[PDB]
Amino acid sequence: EYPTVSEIPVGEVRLYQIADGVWSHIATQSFDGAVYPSNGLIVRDGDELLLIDTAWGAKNTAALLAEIEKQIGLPVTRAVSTHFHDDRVGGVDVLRAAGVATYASPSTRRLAEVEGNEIPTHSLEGLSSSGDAVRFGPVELFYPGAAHSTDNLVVYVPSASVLYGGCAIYELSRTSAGNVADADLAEWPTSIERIQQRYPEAQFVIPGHGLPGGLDLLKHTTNVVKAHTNRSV
Ligand SMILES: C[C@H](CS)C(=O)N1CCC[C@@H]1C(=O)O
Ligand SMILES: [Zn+2]
Ligand SMILES: [Zn+2]
Ligand SMILES: [Zn+2]
Repeated sequence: EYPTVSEIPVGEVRLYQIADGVWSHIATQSFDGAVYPSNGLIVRDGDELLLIDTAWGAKNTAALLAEIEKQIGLPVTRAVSTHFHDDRVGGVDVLRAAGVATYASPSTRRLAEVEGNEIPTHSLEGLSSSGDAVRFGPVELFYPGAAHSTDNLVVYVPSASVLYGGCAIYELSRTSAGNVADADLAEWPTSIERIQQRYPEAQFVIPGHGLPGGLDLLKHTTNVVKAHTNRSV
């Protein structure tokens, strides 16, 4: 029942209810002739919504806000981008123009600036050291260490036992490394273990791209990352 890339035309966004007060949002983008899905999260924050990640671009993110307005009907007041890439910050300007307070760690903001990407307005303190966690309303933000990127954050919704891994966690169907241009391959397995150690009770694990699963996604990602690490030249 989870929306797949073939079921979402580019420019459209689907919402998927994971648990009470927790949705993922699913959008698509074309890249090199293939179409990829991308996930973010929406978490009910009292009578407001906390958004995790843009929908990968300005058009998709406008569609995301319209879909939230139609389906949930609560204001998006804050958004957190979990790393500096365009599937996470692309659309920040759309969110900002709609009155959403946009947040990212100083690490993400610095890297987004270097990359020429959109830059969330607010800085999330307290996440600069591997293993750092901070509360952000109905979620915990966790910096597990460098993995898919040096700044990647994961997001845990304690009320729903939902772990949003972002692009540091691969879906099961991905059996070879994705975009690792900004990755810390040497640290990625250790960073994943930090996620496992902090959230062993997680019941739903949402990858940055593709189908949700359980904590099995963590060891799966480690296996794929290690296989890529050992690629023979
Ligand atoms: C824009 C995102 C950032 S994780 C990205 O690098 N991806 C995911 C796979 C396809 C696309 C790319 O390779 O550009
Ligand atoms: Zn990325
Ligand atoms: Zn990604
Ligand atoms: Zn696997």
